[PDB]
Amino acid sequence: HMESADLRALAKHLYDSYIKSFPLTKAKARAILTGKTTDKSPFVIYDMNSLMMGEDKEVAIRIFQGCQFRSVEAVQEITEYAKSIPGFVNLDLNDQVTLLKYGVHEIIYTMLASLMNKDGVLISEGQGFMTREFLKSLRKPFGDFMEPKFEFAVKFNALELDDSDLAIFIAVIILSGDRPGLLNVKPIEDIQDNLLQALELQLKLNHPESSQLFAKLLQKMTDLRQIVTEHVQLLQVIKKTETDMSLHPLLQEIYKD
Amino acid sequence: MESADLRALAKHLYDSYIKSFPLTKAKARAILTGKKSPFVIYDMNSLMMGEDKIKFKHITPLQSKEVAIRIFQGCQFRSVEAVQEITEYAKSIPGFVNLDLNDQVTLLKYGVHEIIYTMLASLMNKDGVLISEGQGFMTREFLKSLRKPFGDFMEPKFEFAVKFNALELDDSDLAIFIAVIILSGDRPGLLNVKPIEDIQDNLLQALELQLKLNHPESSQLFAKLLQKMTDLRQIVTEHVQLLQVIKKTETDMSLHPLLQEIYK
Ligand SMILES: O=C(O)c1ccc(-c2nn(C(=O)c3ccccc3Cl)c3ccc(Cl)cc23)c(OCc2ccccc2)c1
Ligand SMILES: O=C(O)c1ccc(-c2nn(C(=O)c3ccccc3Cl)c3ccc(Cl)cc23)c(OCc2ccccc2)c1
Repeated sequence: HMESADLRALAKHLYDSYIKSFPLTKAKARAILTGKTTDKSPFVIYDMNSLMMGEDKEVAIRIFQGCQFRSVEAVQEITEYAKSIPGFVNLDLNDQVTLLKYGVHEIIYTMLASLMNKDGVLISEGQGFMTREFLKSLRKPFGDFMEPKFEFAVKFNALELDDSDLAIFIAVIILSGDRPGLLNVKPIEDIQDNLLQALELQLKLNHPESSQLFAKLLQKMTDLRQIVTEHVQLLQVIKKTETDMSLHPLLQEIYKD
Repeated sequence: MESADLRALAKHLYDSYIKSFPLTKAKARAILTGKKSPFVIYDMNSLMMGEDKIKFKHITPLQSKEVAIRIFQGCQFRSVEAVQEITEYAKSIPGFVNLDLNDQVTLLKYGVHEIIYTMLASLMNKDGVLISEGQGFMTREFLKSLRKPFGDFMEPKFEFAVKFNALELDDSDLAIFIAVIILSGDRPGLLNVKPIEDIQDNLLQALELQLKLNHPESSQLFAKLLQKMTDLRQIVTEHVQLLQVIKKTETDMSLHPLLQEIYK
C-alpha cells in the first residue's frame, strides 16, 4: 500500500520520464492529426505515386521493412523508459530481460494507437501520414498485417487517454508478474501494485466523469495480448514465405519462444 | 450508484448464484480439503468400478469403447449441461432480460466458454477435479496421462485453475465476476452495446466494493482479477485450436447423430 501524495509523486515521476524517453508524444501526434496548423502538416501517402514522391525493392516489403526499423527504435525507447520505473533496475537481471521480452510488443501497439486515427497512421516522427486504405490494400499477407492494428487503435483511442495516463499504464504492462519464466514474481507484483494504485488515482483525478475507466483500461490489456499473438503468427508465415527478408537481431531474439 | 445499492446488487447475485449452480465453491473446498468421501478415479480399473458403482452420467459407455475418448466426450457433455445453468443465472442479472433478444443470445454464446473455465476452477486443486456434483474425484495425473492429444487437452485446465485459485475468491466474489464476464460489450455482432456496458459498469462497481470489503488486506485484487480475463480469453482461444486438431485426426469419435446435435 501507498499514501496518496506518494501516488501523485509516482505519476509525475513516470510522466516526466515518458516525456524524456519518447520523442513523438500523443499530444504532439494529435496536434498534427487535427491540423488547423500550417507548420506541422504531414505529407500524405495514399498510393504508389505519392509514396514515390513522399520519399523526397517491392513496395509491400519496403513498407514492412520500414515498420520493423521503427519498431526496433521503439524497443530502444521503451527499454530506456523501463529503467526509469522505480524498482525495475533492482530486479534480477534475467527477470528484467523477461519483462522486456514479453512487454515491449504490447507497449508498441499501445503507443502506436497514439499515432493513428480511423484513416491512417503518422510516420517519420510525424512528418508523414500513410492511409489505412493503402496499407490495407498491400499484396499477399502484408495488407491483412496492417489492418488489425487500426481496429485496436480506434477502440483504444475511444478511451481518450493522454500521455500522463499512458505513462503509468505502460509501466503496469512491463511490471507483469505472470510473464513466462520469471524467477522472483513477488518483487514484480509489489511494484505493479504500486503502479496500479498510481494508475487508479491518476484516472480518477484526470477523468472524474469517466466512470470505471480504470477497469475498462485494464480490459484493454486483453485486446493487446490477442494482437501480439496474431502478430507472431503472421511473422512466422512471412518467414516461411519471404526467405530473402531479414529481421533485426533485437527483434529476432524477442520472438524466440 | 450508492454503496448500499452495490451491496444489494452483490447480495442479489450471490443468492441467485447459489440457486443456479449445484456445487458451490464453498462446498467443493470442503470436499477437496477433507472437512461423505468422494469416489476417487485414479486409473483404468477405478474408472470401471466407479461407473459400475456410482454410475456417473457423462462417462457411461452409451459409441466409442476407448477410455481416453469417453473421458473427453464426458467433459463436453458436462460443459453443455453447465451452459444451461449459466443461462438461467444470466436471467437473474438486473437488466439482462431487457436486452435485445439477439443480444442476449450473443452474450451467452461468446461468454459461456470463459465462465465454464472460471467455475471449473472452483472444482479443482493441483491434484484433481470433482465430478458429478462432488461425488467423484478424478485425479490430475490420470487425466494428464491419457494418450495422444487427450492427455494434453486436460492439463492446461489445471494449470489455469491453479493460478486462478491463488486469488482465493469466494462464491460471493465469483457471482459478481461471472456477471461481469457475461455483460461484455465487445462480443462480435452485438446490436445495442450501450445498455450492456451500462450494466457491466454497475457490476464492476459492485465487484470492486465487494472485493474491498471481503478482502481488505488483498491490495489491488480488483485489478488482478481483471487481469485474469486475459488468461481466460487466451485459453479459450487455445481450446478452439485443440478441438480442431482432434476433429481432423480422430475418427473413432462418432456418436449417435442426435447426440452430436445436442453436444455440438
Ligand atoms: O512510431 C512508432 O512508434 C511505430 C511503432 C510501430 C510501428 C509498426 N510496427 N509494425 C510492425 O509490423 C511491427 C510491430 C512490432 C514489432 C515488429 C514489427 Cl515488424 C506495424 C505494422 C503496421 C503499422 Cl500501421 C504500423 C506498424 C510503426 O509503424 C510506422 C510505419 C508505418 C508504415 C511505414 C513505415 C512506418 C510506428
Ligand atoms: O462441473 C462443472 O462445472 C464442470 C465444468 C467444466 C468441465 C470441463 N469442461 N472441459 C472442457 O473441455 C470445456 C469445454 C467447453 C468449455 C470449457 C471447457 Cl473447460 C473440461 C476439460 C477438462 C476437465 Cl478436467 C474438465 C472439463 C467439467 O468437467 C468435469 C469432468 C471431468 C472429467 C471427465 C468428465 C467430466 C466440469
